[PDB]
Amino acid sequence: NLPTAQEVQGLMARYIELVDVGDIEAIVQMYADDATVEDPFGQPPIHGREQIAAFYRQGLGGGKVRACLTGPVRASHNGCGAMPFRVEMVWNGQPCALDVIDVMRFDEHGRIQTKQAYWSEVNLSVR
Amino acid sequence: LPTAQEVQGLMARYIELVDVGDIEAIVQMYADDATVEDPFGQPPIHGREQIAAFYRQGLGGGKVRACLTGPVRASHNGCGAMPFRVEMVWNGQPCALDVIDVMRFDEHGRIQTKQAYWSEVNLSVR
Ligand SMILES: C[C@]12CCc3c(ccc4cc(O)ccc34)[C@@H]1CCC2=O
Ligand SMILES: C[C@]12CCc3c(ccc4cc(O)ccc34)[C@@H]1CCC2=O
Repeated sequence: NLPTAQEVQGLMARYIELVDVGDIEAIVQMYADDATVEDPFGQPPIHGREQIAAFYRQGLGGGKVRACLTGPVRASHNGCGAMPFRVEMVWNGQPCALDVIDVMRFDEHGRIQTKQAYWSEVNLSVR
Repeated sequence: LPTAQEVQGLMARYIELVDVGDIEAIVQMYADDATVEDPFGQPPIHGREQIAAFYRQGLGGGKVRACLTGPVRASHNGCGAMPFRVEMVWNGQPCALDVIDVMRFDEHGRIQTKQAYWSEVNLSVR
């Protein structure tokens, strides 16, 4: 069914846990088959599980990425939510952190129909 | 179109105005045809008087407080998203509400759309 607000919080928290462990195929299964991803928001959307899988493989497949919520998931009553988090990876061969906000809309099957990831280089820190 | 750094400044200024409760200054931040969806999932509000009435009803008691809970996330196409918390008293129960605002600005630096993500799951009693 279309996720309630509590169900949205649970799904978006699970998504972060899958990012953190690097489980590309489980992430892709969270998306609807024809989902759209804009990441970073402002760039051309990518469409569909094949393209989304390739995107997450390029992003997470090389060198350790960690991710964690930095505050609660904010959920709506129409199957949408937004969440703040941080990702830690390597940049310039050194540890770096990136602050992100993800906005997601879910479909009536509980799958991610759209994701917009808000971030730019103003959100990238080091040291 | 505001740069990502300008977006950070503007969205943080918006929170500052909400926290002091200056309705007129908040409304002046919006573009002529702006839309407000707050909470996201509700029908959009159009119109300067309508946006002013909305902030009057929300903040008109002077006691609402608001602070960023993390940095503004800003794009290169004049949009941004920010996490914050609002504190207020609801029929005698002191409460706090976690919110994320997503904003799109125009080429004059004014808010064209605001979408406020929150619901009752984000409400707490302090
Ligand atoms: C891909 C990324 C790691 C993961 C990640 C980045 C940016 C936005 C994201 C949004 C997500 O919903 C999940 C993961 C990321 C990073 C940007 C650079 C980088 O290394
Ligand atoms: C209106 C409100 C106070 C302020 C506020 C609420 C919800 C979303 C907001 C979004 C904003 O960008 C600025 C202020 C609010 C509150 C919900 C209940 C309440 O008292």
